[PDB]
Amino acid sequence: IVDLEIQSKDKSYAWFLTWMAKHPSVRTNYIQHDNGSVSTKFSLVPGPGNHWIRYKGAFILIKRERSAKMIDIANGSPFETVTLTTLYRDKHLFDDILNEAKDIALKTTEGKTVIYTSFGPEWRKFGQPKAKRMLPSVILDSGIKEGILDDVYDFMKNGKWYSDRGIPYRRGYLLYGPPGSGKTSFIQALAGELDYNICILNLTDDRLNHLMNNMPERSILLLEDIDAATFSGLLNALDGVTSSEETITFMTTNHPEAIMRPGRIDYKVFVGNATPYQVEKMFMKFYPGETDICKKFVNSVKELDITVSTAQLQGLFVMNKDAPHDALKMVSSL
Amino acid sequence: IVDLEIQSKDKSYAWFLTWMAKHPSVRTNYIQHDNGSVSTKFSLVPGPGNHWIRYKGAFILIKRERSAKMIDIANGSPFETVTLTTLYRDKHLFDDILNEAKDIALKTTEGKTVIYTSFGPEWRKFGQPKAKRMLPSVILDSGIKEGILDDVYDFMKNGKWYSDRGIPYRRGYLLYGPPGSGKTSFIQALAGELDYNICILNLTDDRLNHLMNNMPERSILLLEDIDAATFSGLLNALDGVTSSEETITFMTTNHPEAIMRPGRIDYKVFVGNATPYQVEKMFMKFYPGETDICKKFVNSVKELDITVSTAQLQGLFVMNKDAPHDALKMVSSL
Repeated sequence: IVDLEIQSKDKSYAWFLTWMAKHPSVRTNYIQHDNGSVSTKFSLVPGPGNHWIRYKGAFILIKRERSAKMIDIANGSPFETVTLTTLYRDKHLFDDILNEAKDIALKTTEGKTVIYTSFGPEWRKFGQPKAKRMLPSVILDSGIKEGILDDVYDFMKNGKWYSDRGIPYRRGYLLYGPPGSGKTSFIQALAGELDYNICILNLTDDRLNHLMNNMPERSILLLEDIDAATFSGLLNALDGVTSSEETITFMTTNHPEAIMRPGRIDYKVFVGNATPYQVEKMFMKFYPGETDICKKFVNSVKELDITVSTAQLQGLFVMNKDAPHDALKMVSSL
Repeated sequence: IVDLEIQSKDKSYAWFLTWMAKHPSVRTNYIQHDNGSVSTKFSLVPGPGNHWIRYKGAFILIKRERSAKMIDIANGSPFETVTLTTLYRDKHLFDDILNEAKDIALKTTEGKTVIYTSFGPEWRKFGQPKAKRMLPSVILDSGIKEGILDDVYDFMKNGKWYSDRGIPYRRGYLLYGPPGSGKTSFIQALAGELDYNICILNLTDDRLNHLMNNMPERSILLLEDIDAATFSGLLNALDGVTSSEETITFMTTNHPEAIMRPGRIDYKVFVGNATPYQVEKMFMKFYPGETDICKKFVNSVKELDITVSTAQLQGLFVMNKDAPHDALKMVSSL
């Protein structure tokens, strides 16, 4: 016989039980009332006893066991273990099977960009997981959406070039413009693209360096409102940021008035007020189709426009949802 | 044979023992004296030994077991387990049975809107469970009770519309009016309608954001007395409130004198002093029937009325309970 031990600590433990449940174990009853309110309750049923399965003509024997003495502290439950056991020659099938199961599990599970935050000189989770912001969803000027999504895509591929030269492998960015132009939305959409986690930090200088040094894995630092500052300490800690991998640090400011040297900020781009392209693309995002109205909106917004910003468009477009005709006369007056 | 393990940790453990007690286990003696005072005492009787039952001609065998070594910390008792065991072919009946039992349990158990509150930068329970406030019980102006119970009912159904556009899935409300108009009563009745929990918070700005971010599941935030304020920090934290689901934030003020932009407050309605419809509906709520007196009250309250409010009506209606004739002359003078 052969063995394959998957212990209850591994992340591929719940995945495998989910797979074997659906093979032709948690059981969760879930009642939705007349309201959207939900009454749901889950119960497990993985017997300390062995079962059988037939995957591709194998007759795999599976046991699941609990320890009568040991207690896990990660989940507060005794230590469990699933043991597959089959024909000896085809033990190598097990990995294949689990890989398939893992893939079918990972296809459904879509991530969510956790946001860490500062809690003194230590990063704590904050704001139980958000949802992916879906880069097509953010609409900014014509060329800026691609001028950055390819600089980063090169910076994620130039490890050898930066390593062999002996310079640190990091990069900064400076999104600057008027308040309400869609900077933060774009940063979150980009982090969702690379499924990293935004360790947000808004502006003490001595612990700022500790915060810079101690970032979780697969993160994208964000520095809000850099025009509010300790400056020498800021430059010192910003130059002394290191990692085993990329260290991206976006920076947003409402008015950016030495810092522009490489190693520090080196890609500066100006996201500003709305353009006749941005308004058209937002109008087509809200109202699929209906091309005729778009122009009838644009030539209307060509007049009485001073600080027309995309937050204003979002507000004046959500209040007249599923009704462009109301928007035609409402937004034109604001 | 088959098995079905329900362990003592699951919420469907007490439910099942309650069901099997009433099948044709806690035993609680309960003595009410001549006073309303109560002497009550409960004792359990679930033997570590197996029993039998006949549900629909099945002869189900049930064991209940205690662990001689392990101690649960949630209830301070050893770890218990109920094991049903019957004919092998009809193992699938067990789930059906438990579902029926759960439903018959949930029909009787009526919830109670727990109120969380602020304890520094962390939400603690407060005020051991209240009772449902029963929306018909709160009486406000003619159209305002439905103009909000349908906006929310749409906002609970527009997840895809708000998600696909890439905007956060939250919404604010601004109930404004004179003190004593019945705002808080309506908010509690509405939360009881959606069986959520009011994480009440009355007005420090840095921890307000932490409080906003960390809300329990299935909650409805409430911000009392917003006309008392850090303002820029208020707007900043209010725009940076996120969740995995809806984030409703009602706001009450006694005198509401930039905030009205969508994403922030977007549904404003004015609940004010008493109307000749409100007084009639309160009078009919207190005194079922007796239509003749209603008009004889209304034309009486048409005179000498300045700041007639529903709290005043509640006070002057409860002091003459089961006696409208006393109210006719008492309330008319206040």
